Formats: sequence, C-alpha cells, structure tokens
Amino acid sequence: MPHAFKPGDLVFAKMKGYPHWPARIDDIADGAVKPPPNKYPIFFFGTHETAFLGPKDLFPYDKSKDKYGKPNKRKGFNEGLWEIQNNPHASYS
Repeated sequence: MPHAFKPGDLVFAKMKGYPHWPARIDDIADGAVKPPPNKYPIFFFGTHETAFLGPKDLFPYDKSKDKYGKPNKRKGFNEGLWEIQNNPHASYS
C-alpha cells in the first residue's frame, strides 16, 4: 500500500494551465522557507522552479509516466523528462 509523500518521491505535478510536469518532492534545508501546512515543496525538473502543492496535484511517477512522460512544446519540459529519468536526485542548484 501507498505511504504518505516523502522528500525524494518522484511525481508528475499539476498546476493550472500547465501540462502534468516531471517533479520531485524536495527536502527543506535547515534555515529555508517552509511550505504552508498540508503543502509539499515541489521541485520541477527542467525549469528548476519550486512551488508548494498538496497531494491532489501530485501523481506518482511510476504509475503515471506512460500517460504523462511524452515530449511537450513547453519551455524546459523535455529537459525535465531527461532529469527525472536520468538523475532525479541530483543537485540542480
């Protein structure tokens, strides 16, 4: 059975007006801005932007990749597909 989401989990993350986007659940570093309650810090591959999202917008990557892991015209998307598949746990700072 599924657990709750944890830092390092890989997902497609959905935001209004954007395609389901390869992403990971980030850690919060000591000293860093924490997310609102019930929200997770989401690191979007390719764009390397962070947003705060709740589980309703988080699709586990294994289950979802056949549907969502296809090239997209959007800036940063295909770079994001490479990252999630090839080095999803690297530092992209």
